[PDB]
Amino acid sequence: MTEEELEKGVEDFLVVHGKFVHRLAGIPPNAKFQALDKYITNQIVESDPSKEKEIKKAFGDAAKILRDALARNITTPEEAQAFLRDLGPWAVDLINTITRRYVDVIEKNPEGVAEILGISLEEVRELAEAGRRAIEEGEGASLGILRKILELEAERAK
Repeated sequence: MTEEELEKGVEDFLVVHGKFVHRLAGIPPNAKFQALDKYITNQIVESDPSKEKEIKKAFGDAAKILRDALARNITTPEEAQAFLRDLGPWAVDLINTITRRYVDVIEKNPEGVAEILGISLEEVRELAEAGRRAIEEGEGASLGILRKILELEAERAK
């Protein structure tokens, strides 16, 4: 696949990934998570220049997976995980890899997340911590990150 085709897959990922995570959280779309989602996805792509086409291809694959799940009655992480196991272990491992990278990006560049989200470095630490817990619970890092963003956003209206 060309660079243009790989880029359109990453663009498709950002659209369906934001819609699907917000569905699992049960809230209307959040502007701050969308900017974080785009920031993190690009950092994952640029993380390894040697595997750039591979990581881009993985995001295009996840876009087709999440697009299928969006058209089906899947509203909880438990239903999402059972949907991935029916696709096969390849889809479970692909989503997990993406999920583990998501937290890594946060921890490796805490200031960039603090600038994008307009929060403190300690609140970024809470964001990565909340992403580690959600992986342990088997509900994805981005869902636990979104839930913590809503809390920080609600707290910071003080």
